[PDB]
Amino acid sequence: NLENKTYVIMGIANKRSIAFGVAKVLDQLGAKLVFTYRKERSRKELEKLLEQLNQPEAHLYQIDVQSDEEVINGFEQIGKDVGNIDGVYHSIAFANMEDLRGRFSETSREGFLLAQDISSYSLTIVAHEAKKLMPEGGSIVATTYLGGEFAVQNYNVMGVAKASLEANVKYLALDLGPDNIRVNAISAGPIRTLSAKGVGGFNTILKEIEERAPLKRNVDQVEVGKTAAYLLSDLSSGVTGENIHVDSGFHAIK
Amino acid sequence: NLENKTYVIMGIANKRSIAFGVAKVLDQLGAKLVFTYRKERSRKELEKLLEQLNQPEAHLYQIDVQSDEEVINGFEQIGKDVGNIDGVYHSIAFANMEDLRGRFSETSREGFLLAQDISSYSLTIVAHEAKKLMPEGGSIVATTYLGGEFAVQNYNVMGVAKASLEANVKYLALDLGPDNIRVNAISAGPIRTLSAKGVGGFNTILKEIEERAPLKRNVDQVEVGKTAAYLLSDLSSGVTGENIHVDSGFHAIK
Amino acid sequence: NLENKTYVIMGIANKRSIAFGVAKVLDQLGAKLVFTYRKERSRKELEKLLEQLNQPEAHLYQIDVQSDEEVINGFEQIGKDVGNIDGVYHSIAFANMEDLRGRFSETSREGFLLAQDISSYSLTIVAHEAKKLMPEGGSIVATTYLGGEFAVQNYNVMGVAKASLEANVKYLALDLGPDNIRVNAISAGPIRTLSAKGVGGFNTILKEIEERAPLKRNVDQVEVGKTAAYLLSDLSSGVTGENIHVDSGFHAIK
Amino acid sequence: NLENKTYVIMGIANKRSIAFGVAKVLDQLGAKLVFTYRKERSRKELEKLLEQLNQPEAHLYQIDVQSDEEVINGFEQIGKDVGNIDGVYHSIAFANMEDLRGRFSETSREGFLLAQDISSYSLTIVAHEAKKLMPEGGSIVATTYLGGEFAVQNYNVMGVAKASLEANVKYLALDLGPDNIRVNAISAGPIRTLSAKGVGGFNTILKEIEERAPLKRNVDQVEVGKTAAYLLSDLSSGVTGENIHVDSGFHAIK
Ligand SMILES: NC(=O)C1=CN([C@@H]2O[C@H](COP(=O)(O)OP(=O)(O)OC[C@H]3O[C@@H](n4cnc5c(N)ncnc54)[C@H](OP(=O)(O)O)[C@@H]3O)[C@@H](O)[C@H]2O)C=CC1
Ligand SMILES: NC(=O)C1=CN([C@@H]2O[C@H](COP(=O)(O)OP(=O)(O)OC[C@H]3O[C@@H](n4cnc5c(N)ncnc54)[C@H](OP(=O)(O)O)[C@@H]3O)[C@@H](O)[C@H]2O)C=CC1
Ligand SMILES: NC(=O)C1=CN([C@@H]2O[C@H](COP(=O)(O)OP(=O)(O)OC[C@H]3O[C@@H](n4cnc5c(N)ncnc54)[C@H](OP(=O)(O)O)[C@@H]3O)[C@@H](O)[C@H]2O)C=CC1
Ligand SMILES: NC(=O)C1=CN([C@@H]2O[C@H](COP(=O)(O)OP(=O)(O)OC[C@H]3O[C@@H](n4cnc5c(N)ncnc54)[C@H](OP(=O)(O)O)[C@@H]3O)[C@@H](O)[C@H]2O)C=CC1
Ligand SMILES: CCCCCCc1ccn(Cc2cccc(N)c2C)c(=O)c1
Ligand SMILES: CCCCCCc1ccn(Cc2cccc(N)c2C)c(=O)c1
Ligand SMILES: CCCCCCc1ccn(Cc2cccc(N)c2C)c(=O)c1
Ligand SMILES: CCCCCCc1ccn(Cc2cccc(N)c2C)c(=O)c1
Repeated sequence: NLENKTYVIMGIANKRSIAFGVAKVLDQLGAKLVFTYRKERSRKELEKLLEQLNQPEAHLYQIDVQSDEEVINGFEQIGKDVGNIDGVYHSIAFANMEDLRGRFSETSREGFLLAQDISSYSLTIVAHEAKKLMPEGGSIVATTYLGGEFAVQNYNVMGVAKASLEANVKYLALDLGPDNIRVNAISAGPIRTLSAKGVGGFNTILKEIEERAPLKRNVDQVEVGKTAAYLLSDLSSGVTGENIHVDSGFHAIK
Repeated sequence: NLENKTYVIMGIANKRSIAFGVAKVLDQLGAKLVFTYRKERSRKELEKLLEQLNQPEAHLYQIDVQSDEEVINGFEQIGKDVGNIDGVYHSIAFANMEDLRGRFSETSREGFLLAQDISSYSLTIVAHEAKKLMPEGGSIVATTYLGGEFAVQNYNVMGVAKASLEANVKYLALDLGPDNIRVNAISAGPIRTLSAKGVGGFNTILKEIEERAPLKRNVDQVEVGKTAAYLLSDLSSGVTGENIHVDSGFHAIK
Repeated sequence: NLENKTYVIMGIANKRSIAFGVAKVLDQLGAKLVFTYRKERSRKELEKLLEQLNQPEAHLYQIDVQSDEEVINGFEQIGKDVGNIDGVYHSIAFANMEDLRGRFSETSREGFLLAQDISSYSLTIVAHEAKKLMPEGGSIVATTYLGGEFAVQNYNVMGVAKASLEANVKYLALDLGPDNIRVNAISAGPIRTLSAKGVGGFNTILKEIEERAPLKRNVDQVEVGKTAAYLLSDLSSGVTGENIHVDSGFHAIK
Repeated sequence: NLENKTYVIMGIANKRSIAFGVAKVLDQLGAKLVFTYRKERSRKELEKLLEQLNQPEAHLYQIDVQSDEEVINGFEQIGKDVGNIDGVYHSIAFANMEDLRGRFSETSREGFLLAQDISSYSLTIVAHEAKKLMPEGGSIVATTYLGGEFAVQNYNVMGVAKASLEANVKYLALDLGPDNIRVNAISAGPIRTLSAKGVGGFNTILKEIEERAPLKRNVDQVEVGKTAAYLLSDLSSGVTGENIHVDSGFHAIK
C-alpha cells in the first residue's frame, strides 16, 4: 500500500509511454505522484493524461535532463512544493535514429556522447538531487533494455548507453546504500512506445519474443509498472544494484 | 493481496528457517499455506510453529525429496486435500559438512551427487508434480546463494549444487513458460539459520557484508519473504527465469 | 612451443571428437600427449588414429570416469610411465538422449544425477589426481557449452550439468590456484561430433549460428584446439577460472 | 609466429604502460609494430623506448583520440606508409582524478562524458578507420578492468566508462564480424602503471588480490601482452566479442 508515499516519474510522453504504465499502477496504489517533462508542448497533452488518475492535484515540472540547472532547480522546487519524496522512476533515454541504422562502427561522436548524456548520466545527477529529498532514504528505478548486456542487432549506440546506464545503477546503488537509498533497474522487454516507433526490425523481434520467450508472449507497460512498484516499495528492501528482467524471461534463453 | 491464493512452502526446520520468514509474510497477506517436512520428529515442533499464523487449518505433509514417490504422492494428496495451488516455495538444500571443510578437490563422489540430488534435482521433480496442481499456471521460487555464481571460500560442493540449481530454474522456466508457470530464484544474503550453524567462519562474512555491501547491513528471512511474495504474486508476472539477489546488493560489488 | 610439455587428453571417440581437434594442435606443437578412453573396443580405433600424429610412443590408458579407482589408478600409472605432466584436457560428458527429448521437468533422477556425475564431477576427481603429477603446477581445461549459461531449447539436463561444470571449474581454480594450477573452460560452439549426432534441431542451430553469430560462420575442433593450447600453455598464465567462448562470438549477441 | 603481421599499438606512455608489455611480446614474435601517442613531448621518450625492440624502422604517429581527424588522417597515413594491417591494440583511457575521489553521485557531467569519449568511443571510431586497413579481416583488442562489471570502490566514473567500453566491443564485434574482424577485450588485473599512480585504495587492492585471487599473486604487462597476442593472432580465430580476464582469476571469486 502506497499512501503517504510520493514518487517522481520522469519520462512520460504519451499513453503508450512505459512510464505511464508505471504511473497507473502507482496511482492505483494510492501513491502521490509527481511528473517531469521535456518540452512545454507536451505539458498540455500531459495534464490531459493525468485526468485518468486519482491524483488530487497535478504536480508537473519541466526538466530537460541535459541542463544541470533544470534538474537541480526542478527538484529543489518539488522539495518546496511537496517536501520529501520516497523515490524516483527514470524512464528517460535518447539516441539519433541515424546512429541506430548506420553500422555501429560508423556512429558519430556527438551521437554517441549525446546518448550517454541523456540515457545514462541523467540518472547520476537526478539521483544526486533526489537524494536531498529522501532524508530517511528511498528507492530509485531506471529502465534498461537487454541490449545493454548483449549486442542486439541495430540497437547499436543505444546499447552502449544502456550498458553504461546499467553500470551507473550499480555505482549509484553502492554510493547511496549508506544513505539508505536503493538503486535498481528494470530490463524491459520490447514494448510499443512512442520511441519504439521508427525502429527497424522492431516488429520482427516482438514476434521472435512470442515464439522463443519462455512465456511465449510479450509484455506491457503495466507489467513493468508492477515490478516498478515492487522495486519502489519496501517489498524490495534488501534489493539494490539489481537488474530485473521483465521480458517473459527472454533474457534467460539462447 | 493473497486471499484465494494457496502456496506450498517446503523447507521449514525452525523459527530461523528462511522458509519461515517467507511463510510469515505470505500468511500476513491472507494466502492459504501448505507445508512440507522431512522427518516426523520435526512435525510436532512444526505445528507448534504454525500457531503463530492465521492459518485456519494446518496442512502439513511429509516429503523427503530423495524419494520420487514421497513427492509424487505427497503432491497428489495435497491436490486431493486442497485442490489446486498458485505456486510453490522451495527452501531445501543439503551438503555434508565434511565436503565443505575439506579442499574442494577432495570432495567425494557421494557427497557431490548427494548435494546435486537434494539441492537441485528436487526442484525439477517438485515442479513436474506441482504443475499438475496449477492448471491456469502459477509461480515457483527457489532459494540460492551467491556461491552459485562465484567461487566462495568454503562453499565448495554446495556452490556447485547452487550453480546447478540456478540453471535448473532457467531450464524449468523455459519448459513451463507455455503452461504459464513462472520459475525464479532468490539469491539470498547470508542469514543465521539452523543450517547456517556450523559453517566455517560464517561470522566473518556477515561482517564483511556490513562493511562492504552497499546497504552496509545484513538481510533477514522476512526481507526474503517479501521478495518471495513479489515473485509468487502476479506482481512479478512477466518475470521468469530470473535470479533476484536479496543481499544488500553485495552481488553488485567487488 | 610445447616440447618438454606433456598433456593428458581425455574424451577422444573419433576423428570428429573435439578432443581430437585439440590433440592435432598440441601434437603439432611438439607436446608429448597421453590419452584416455572408456571402452576397450574404442582403443583399437584409437591407436589407428594416433598414427596421424608425430607421437614417438602411444600412451593410452583406459579410464571410465565413473570409477573412483580407474581414475586414481589410471593416473598413478601414468605417473609411473611418463612421470610428471603439464596439464589435462577434459573433453568428457554424457546424458541420456531421452532426458534431452522429453520436457525438462520430466527428467528422471538417475538421468539427472548421471549427467552430473560424468559431465561435472569427473573433473573434480580427475583434477585431484592430476594434481599429484603437477608438482610445479600446470593447466587444466574442460569443455562446456553455451547451454550452461542459458536455457537452450532441448539441451535440458545436459545444460544443468554444464552449468554445474562451469562452477566446478571456478571452485577448482580457486582450490588449486595456490598449488599453481590453472583451471579454465572452453565454451565451444556447436560442432559436428559423434555425440552431436542424434540431437534434435542441431542442424537448425548450426544455421542460426551462421546467420546470427558475429562471424557469420561456424567453428571447428581445431579452433578449439588452438584456444585449448593458449589455455594449456604459459601464454594463458594469469588466466584461471575463466570460461572462453570459441563460438564465433555467438555468446555475445541476443 | 607473427612475421608478416603488422599491428597498431595505441596508448604507450612509458616502460610501465600495459601497452608496452604488449609491444614487447609482439615484437618478440616478429610482428611489425606501429605506435600512436597523444602529445609530442611523449614522442621522444617513446623513440627512446622503441630501441629496446627489434623493429627495423620506428613508425610513430600522433593521434589524440578526441579529434575525429587526428584519427581518420592518422590511420590513412599509416595506410600510405605501411599499407594494410592485421589488427590494433587499444590501451587508451582517461578520467579526472577528482571524479574518482568524490562520491560517484557527485560526478560532473563533463567529467562523465569526457571519460566516455576517450575511454569508450575512441574505440568505435578507431575501429571504423582501422577497418579500412584490414581488407581480409583482422583482430582488435581493447583493455578493460573488472570495475566495468561490478561497482568497485572508487573506480566510479571510470567504471561506467569501462562498462560502456565492454559493450562497445560486443556491438563492434557484431558489426564487423562479417568483414572478418574480431573485436575482443582484456579485463586486466591491477597493474602498476603511470596512470595507476595517484589512485586511492590501489596498494590495498594489489594485496587483496594476492590474498584472495586464486593464483594468490598479481599480474604484469607481459602476461597481458601474451593474452593480447593470443587474441590478435589466428589462435583466437572463432573468438569475438569476448572479454578475457587476465587477473589471476580474481574475477571468478567472491
Ligand atoms: N520501448 C521499449 O521497447 C523499451 C524501452 N526502454 C526504455 O524505457 C524508457 C522509456 O521509453 P518509452 O516509454 O519506451 O517511450 P517514451 O518515448 O514515451 O518515453 C521516453 C521519454 O524520454 C523523454 N526524454 C528524452 N530525452 C529527454 C531529456 N533530455 N530530458 C527529459 N526527458 C527526455 C521523452 O520526452 P519527449 O518526447 O517529451 O521529449 C519521453 O517522455 C527509456 O529509458 C527507454 O530506453 C528499454 C527497453 C525497451
Ligand atoms: N541461511 C543462509 O544464509 C542461506 C540460505 N540459503 C538457502 O535457503 C534455503 C533455506 O536454508 P536455511 O533456511 O539456511 O536453513 P533451513 O534448515 O531452515 O532450511 C533447509 C530445510 O531443508 C530441509 N531438507 C533438507 N533435506 C531435505 C530433503 N531431502 N527433503 C526435504 N526437506 C529437506 C530441512 O529439513 P530437516 O532438517 O527436517 O531435514 C530444512 O527444513 C536453502 O535452500 C539454503 O541453501 C541461501 C543462501 C544463504
Ligand atoms: N560437440 C559439440 O558441439 C559440443 C561439445 N561440447 C563438449 O565437448 C566435449 C566432447 O564432446 P564431443 O567430442 O563433441 O563428442 P564425443 O562424443 O566424440 O566425445 C565425448 C567423449 O566422452 C567420453 N566419455 C563418456 N563417458 C565417459 C566416461 N564415463 N569416462 C570416460 N570417458 C567418457 C567418450 O568416450 P567413449 O565413447 O570411449 O566412452 C567420448 O570420447 C563434451 O564435454 C561436450 O559436452 C561443448 C560444446 C559443444
Ligand atoms: N593499470 C591497470 O591496473 C589497469 C589498466 N587498464 C587500462 O589499460 C589502459 C592503459 O592504462 P595503463 O597502461 O594502466 O597506464 P598508462 O597511463 O601508462 O597508459 C595510458 C596511455 O593512454 C594514453 N592516452 C590517454 N588519453 C589519450 C588520448 N586522448 N589520446 C591518445 N592517447 C591517450 C596516454 O597518453 P599520454 O600520457 O602520452 O597522453 C598513455 O600513453 C587503459 O585503457 C586503462 O583503463 C585496465 C585494467 C587495469
Ligand atoms: C533493435 C532492437 C529494438 C529493441 C526495442 C526496445 C527499445 C525500444 C525503444 N527504446 C527507446 C529508444 C530507442 C532508441 C532511441 C530513442 N530515442 C529511444 C527513446 C529502447 O530503448 C529500447
Ligand atoms: C562459505 C560461506 C557460507 C555460506 C553462508 C550462506 C549459506 C548458509 C546456509 N546455507 C544452507 C546450507 C549450507 C550448508 C549445508 C546445508 N545442508 C545447508 C542447507 C547455504 O546454502 C548458504
Ligand atoms: C540442444 C542444443 C544442442 C547443442 C549441441 C552442442 C553439444 C554437442 C555435444 N555435446 C556432448 C553431448 C551432448 C548430448 C549428449 C551427450 N551424451 C553428449 C556427450 C554437448 O554437450 C553439446
Ligand atoms: C579501486 C580500484 C583501483 C583499480 C586500479 C586499476 C586501474 C588502474 C589504472 N587505470 C587507468 C586509469 C585510472 C584512473 C584514471 C585514468 N585516467 C586512467 C587512465 C584503470 O583504468 C584501472
